[PDB]
Amino acid sequence: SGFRKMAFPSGKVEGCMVQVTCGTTTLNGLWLDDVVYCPRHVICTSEDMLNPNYEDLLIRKSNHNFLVQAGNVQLRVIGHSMQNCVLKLKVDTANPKTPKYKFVRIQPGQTFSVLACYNGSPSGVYQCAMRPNFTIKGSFLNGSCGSVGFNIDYDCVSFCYMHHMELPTGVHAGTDLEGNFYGPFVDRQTAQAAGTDTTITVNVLAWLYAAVINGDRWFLNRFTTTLNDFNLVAMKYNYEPLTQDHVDILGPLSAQTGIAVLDMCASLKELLQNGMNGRTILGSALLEDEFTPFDVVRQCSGVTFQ
Amino acid sequence: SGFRKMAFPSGKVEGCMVQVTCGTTTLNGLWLDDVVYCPRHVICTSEDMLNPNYEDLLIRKSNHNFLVQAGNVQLRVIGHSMQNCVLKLKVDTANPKTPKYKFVRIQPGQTFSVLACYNGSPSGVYQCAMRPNFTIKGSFLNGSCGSVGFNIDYDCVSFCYMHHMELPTGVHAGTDLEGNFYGPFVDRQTAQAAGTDTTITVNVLAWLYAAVINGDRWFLNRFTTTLNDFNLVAMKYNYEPLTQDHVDILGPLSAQTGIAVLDMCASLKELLQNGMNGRTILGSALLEDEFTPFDVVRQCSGVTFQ
Ligand SMILES: *[C@@H](Cl)C(=O)N(c1cncc(Cl)c1)c1cccc(-c2cc(Cl)cc3cn(C)nc23)c1
Ligand SMILES: *[C@@H](Cl)C(=O)N(c1cncc(Cl)c1)c1cccc(-c2cc(Cl)cc3cn(C)nc23)c1
Repeated sequence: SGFRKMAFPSGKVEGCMVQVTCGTTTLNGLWLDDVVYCPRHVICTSEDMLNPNYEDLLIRKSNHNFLVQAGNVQLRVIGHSMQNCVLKLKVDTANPKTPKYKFVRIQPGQTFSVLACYNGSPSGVYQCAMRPNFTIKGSFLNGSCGSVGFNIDYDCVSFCYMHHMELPTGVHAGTDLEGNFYGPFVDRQTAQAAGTDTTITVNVLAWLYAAVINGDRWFLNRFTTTLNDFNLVAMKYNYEPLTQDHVDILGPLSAQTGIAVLDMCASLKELLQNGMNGRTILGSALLEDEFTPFDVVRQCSGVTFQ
Repeated sequence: SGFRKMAFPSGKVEGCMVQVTCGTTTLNGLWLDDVVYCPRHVICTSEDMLNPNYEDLLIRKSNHNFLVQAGNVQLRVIGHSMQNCVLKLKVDTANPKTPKYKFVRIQPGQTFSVLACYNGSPSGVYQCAMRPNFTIKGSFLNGSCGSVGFNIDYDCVSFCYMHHMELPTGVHAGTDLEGNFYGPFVDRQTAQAAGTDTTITVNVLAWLYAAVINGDRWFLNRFTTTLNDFNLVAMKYNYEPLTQDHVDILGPLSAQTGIAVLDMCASLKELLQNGMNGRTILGSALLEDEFTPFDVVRQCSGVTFQ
């Protein structure tokens, strides 16, 4: 037992991280087969980055303007192209460490692991969620752009995120691996800002089930509620609506604990109206919304990856 | 910016994990050079595990009683011996993926990453602290014994922990890699139990500095306090004492923020006496004590590992 914010083993991804330099800008790239993926703002300078035309900027570059270093071994760039907000740098060597992989785009409310990197060297790993407003609450310093987020499903790495920027509030924004931003953010200096977030309701319920599975039960009650009457309270407290699909997805956790989904909603209702009154759940004094029903089943049942 | 519970990249350790089977018991082992390290209770059965004599049990075993699987490749055991509570299984192949490494024993209050494993396959990675009572609050299911905890310093893996058991309260206990338990726990079925824990004071202060570095300042005040008068309050709330050495170690974080160490103690004093009153710090409504001063400098400054 126990319940922790768990990331996927990062090794398969560590073997893909490289350093990409163009002019005075150094950042991280992802090396799969014979292509290195990196944020296209690598080709911009400080004054470029104000209001740039990336097609103009890129036609002025050459293969030899991109230094790629894979460890202490230089990769030779033999072609380059832009796809949306990422650069694709064709190199003369296929990455011998290429895992089986897919490029997938996730939904707000879904989680993923982040391998933070600087100068192509992995620094740390942690677990994030895509917020309903398409930001993530990460940990990123200057030079971390190009770090990726991913999930692992048996032996296959599903890359979902490439880091691009930090917004004024300290939250982070980036793209999927086809270079399409998550949310209404651009790789130009504007006054862009996050926008109002909500709490991921289905995830809080999943975590409440994790808590029961791990022996925290003080928040349970004999009450129940209808889906509609719960949603009227959820809206009040800036929680997103709960759908029948969410109820179905919470099915297995319901059956394992014997607490009907709508009963746990009644428990959440009372937590929202009363607060926690000195007590904690799974070592938290807040309702945690960055674990999916999948994450809870995985951690509380023990699936591995190979 | 941002601040997350960050683990070290786990790849160097993933390449050392193997499966060890003896009789009907399967668990994880650590394969470095030509030795596989695993918990010695692998040789026990259910009724053995009540009150066992491990020297007796081990002299009755043979090399061929230990099946070691490194992925889908069987390793041949050519020798075995016991060191304290671990087994050392000499195999006929040196692990080609052996990193530079050290076996180190950590102090309560220090942190480390855990690579949870089942059947020799890595499952997830997360960050723990050694509690003052020599337990850790982990996430471990049946079959995870033999998973290890570690830190990385440039390119060298310092292994500090091998998982052995879960105590009745849901917390976890194990050994260093020489097989000496952390704390007063034994690998026999007794009624052993955790014992009273305290909060790691120097770590809370480190995390308060992390918060200031990341823009949370509402808890700051103009007050100050003496070391002795702070410690009188710390004891009341079950915090461990703060020493001049802790003050010296908080030096760099003090200088970076311009908040004298003793001033931040005055801030903590008031948080302890008043609570947080609806507010949060770094996304927590509790005072977090599982980040060291080292961890904060690392994350808020950006060191990598290669
Ligand atoms: C890589 Cl060069 C990099 O990591 N960052 C960065 C990312 N996350 C946090 C922090 Cl503090 C820095 C980075 C550095 C310089 C500029 C930018 C950047 C990126 C975009 Cl997409 C837009 C934009 C607009 N401005 C002024 N800077 C931007 C990111
Ligand atoms: C490996 Cl066999 C294993 O992972 N565990 C285990 C570890 N952590 C959590 C859980 Cl729920 C299980 C394990 C399985 C069976 C027995 C033991 C064990 C270990 C020790 Cl050191 C002592 C002891 C006493 N008893 C009754 N079981 C014990 C651990």
